[PDB]
Amino acid sequence: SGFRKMAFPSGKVEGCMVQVTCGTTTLNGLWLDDVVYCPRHVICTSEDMLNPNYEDLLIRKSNHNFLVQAGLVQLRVIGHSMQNCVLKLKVDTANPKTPKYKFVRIQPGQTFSVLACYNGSPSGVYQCAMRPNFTIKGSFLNGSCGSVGFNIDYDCVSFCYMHHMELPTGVHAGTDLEGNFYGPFVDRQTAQAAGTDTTITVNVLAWLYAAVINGDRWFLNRFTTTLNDFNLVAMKYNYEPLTQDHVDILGPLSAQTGIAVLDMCASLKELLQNGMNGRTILGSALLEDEFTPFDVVRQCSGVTFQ
Amino acid sequence: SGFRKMAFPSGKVEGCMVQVTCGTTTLNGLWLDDVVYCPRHVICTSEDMLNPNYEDLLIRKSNHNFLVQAGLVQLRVIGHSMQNCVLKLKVDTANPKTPKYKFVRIQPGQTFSVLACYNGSPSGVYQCAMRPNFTIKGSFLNGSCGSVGFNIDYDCVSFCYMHHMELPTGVHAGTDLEGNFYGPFVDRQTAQAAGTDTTITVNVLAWLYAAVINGDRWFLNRFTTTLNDFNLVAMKYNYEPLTQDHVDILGPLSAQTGIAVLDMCASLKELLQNGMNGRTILGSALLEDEFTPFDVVRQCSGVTFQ
Ligand SMILES: [Cl-]
Ligand SMILES: [Cl-]
Repeated sequence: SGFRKMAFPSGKVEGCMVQVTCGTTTLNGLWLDDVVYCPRHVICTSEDMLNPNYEDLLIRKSNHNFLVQAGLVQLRVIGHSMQNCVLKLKVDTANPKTPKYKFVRIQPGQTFSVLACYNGSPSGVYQCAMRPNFTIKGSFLNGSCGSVGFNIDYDCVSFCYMHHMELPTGVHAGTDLEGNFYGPFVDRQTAQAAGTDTTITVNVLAWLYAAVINGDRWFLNRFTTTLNDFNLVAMKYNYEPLTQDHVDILGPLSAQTGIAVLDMCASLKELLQNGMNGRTILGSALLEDEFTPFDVVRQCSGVTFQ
Repeated sequence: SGFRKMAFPSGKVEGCMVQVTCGTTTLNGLWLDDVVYCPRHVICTSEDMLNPNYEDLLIRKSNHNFLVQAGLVQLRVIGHSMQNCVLKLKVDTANPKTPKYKFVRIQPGQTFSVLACYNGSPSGVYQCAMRPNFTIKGSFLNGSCGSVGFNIDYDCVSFCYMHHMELPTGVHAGTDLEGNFYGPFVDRQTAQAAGTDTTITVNVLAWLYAAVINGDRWFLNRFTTTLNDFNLVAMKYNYEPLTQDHVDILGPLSAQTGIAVLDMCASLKELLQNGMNGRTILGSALLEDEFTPFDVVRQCSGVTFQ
């Protein structure tokens, strides 16, 4: 019993974290096989970040200007290139702790675990979601750039995020491991504003299912609804529209609990219209939207990883 | 910026997790040096749990009845003993991944990270607190027994919890690594009820400090209070009494932000008396009490671990 915001075990990623220093800037890199991935703004000074020309700044950089430290051992850089907003530093030694891994670009509403690091050393692990506005609400201080987000399927790490920037509003933006930003953000100190942070409706429903599985059921009502009618309420509260694809994904949880997806939509409707009247659901006083339907199934069944 | 419920990196503990099977019961054990620690109810059947006599049930067990599997390799058991509510299984091979470690018994209100495991394999990591009633609000399914809670200071893992039981109310109870239960609970399927779950006042204040550090400041008011007057409000809302020791622990956060501890107590008072009027603090609609003052300092400064 019990349902918790739970990250993947981080050991497999911990073994990939290194420190990258260029000039006077130090951040984290990701060492997989004989390549080290890091944000390209490692080459920038604080003054460069206002209007950097990365191609021009890179011309002044040679292999030996990139200092790569794996804990206590120095790695030899034999090649470097820029791919979108990341640098790939080729080193002469394959990481002996490289796990099976893939690079994946996730969609808004998908969740992942972040290993926060400073100077190439792990600091902590927590769970995040890619928001509909393509930000994440993380915990990142100066020097955390290069920290990565990941998912694990049994024995394989799917890397999906690398941290790059913090918006003036306190939220965070980054790239996939090919160096492409999520959303419209750029690696410059510029007037960059996030759009509407809508709520991930399908994740809230999955979390309501998780609550029923664990004894929290006061919110179940006698009503049902339709997609179109529920979506009229969703729009009013800045909830993502619910699609038939979302309903299908919720099918397994609907099957286990015996509560049709649309009946649970009607319970969500009343929670949005009437509030929670000071009550709680799985220890929260608001509706949680950073659990996917796959997250709920995993935690409610005890799935493990190699 | 940003403040998140963050666990310690789990890699060092992942390397200590093994599977222990006795008869038809399988749970997790902790392999440190040449000893494997696991709950003593591994020797019990579901029928034994009603009224077990552990000394009598253990007489029928020999070294070869305890099957210990480290991932894929079988470990040879050369000795076993019972210490309070844990078994110590002596194996013929020291765990080569043993970190520096200590066994610590924590106090109510202290936090720690849990590595949930099934069949000796890590499933996920999340943060917990020892409640004032000596339970924890975890996420544990059948087979998770033997999962451990821990803290890390730089290079040293302090093991503080091993999971044993789930109360009928859905909360959880366990032992330190010497086999002594936290609180009055016992490893029997018995009418066991948790006492009042009071709120850890000092942790709520630390979390209010964390919020101010990150821009959430709407709750700061023009009032102050005294310990005795605040504690009259704390008692009414089932908050732990605040002591001068707690005030001293908050000193560093009071120094950094410039908000005297008692001024922040007056803000907490108004939040308890008037509620939050539908607002949020660090993304929560209730007052979080599972961050210690040391947790806040750590996350707000970027402390790392070897
Ligand atoms: Cl999640
Ligand atoms: Cl914490």
